[PDB]
Amino acid sequence: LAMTMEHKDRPLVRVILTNTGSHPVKQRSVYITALLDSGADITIISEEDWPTDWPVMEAPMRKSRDMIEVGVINRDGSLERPLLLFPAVAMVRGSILGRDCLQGLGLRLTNL
Amino acid sequence: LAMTMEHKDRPLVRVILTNTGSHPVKQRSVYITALLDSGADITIISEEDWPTDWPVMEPMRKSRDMIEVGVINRDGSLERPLLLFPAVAMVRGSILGRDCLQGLGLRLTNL
Repeated sequence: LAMTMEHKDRPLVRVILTNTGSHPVKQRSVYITALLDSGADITIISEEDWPTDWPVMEAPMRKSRDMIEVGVINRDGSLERPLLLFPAVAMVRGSILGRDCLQGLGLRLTNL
Repeated sequence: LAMTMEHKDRPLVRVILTNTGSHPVKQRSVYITALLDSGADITIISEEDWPTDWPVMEPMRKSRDMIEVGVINRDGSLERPLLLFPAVAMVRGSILGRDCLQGLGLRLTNL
């Protein structure tokens, strides 16, 4: 993953979310768009992007009850190694990959 | 600038702000600390960091004077200054948005 910071365009990526829990659900995997956000401590899936039957627990933010597998997809369709998280769920303008995820991908902010 | 993304550390930098207007001010340049926020479209200075005689125009407000922004690295080296009209708001920490990020030529990368 390598994305140039641009004022006018948000650093958006496509992500594959996979519910890995035992609880039965309509769709095990979904595709979403999420912002690479260096200012967020943790990852948050918007209420709009979160599957209705995917259970949440009172962490305003709720937290995924189940462990989610997160697959970041590069602009050319190449895949980063997946991460296992328990994302937050909230009413935010869009899904956000926080520093828990940025760290897991081994990202750095640089001009070198 | 090179900063590893870590869950436990907020990517904070020291910044020098300089008011470039005509009118007198008590302090023309101040030191603050701010967060590098790729999720922020615009740079925002907390009201707590913003000098009181530095005018704003009409929740956020925009600086009336053009402000020079110089990021200072941990080791004290200076990055190239940028000219902007930052927003001022009731946040609890100043934020450097992508307006500054792009000016700095930054990239998010594992390569």
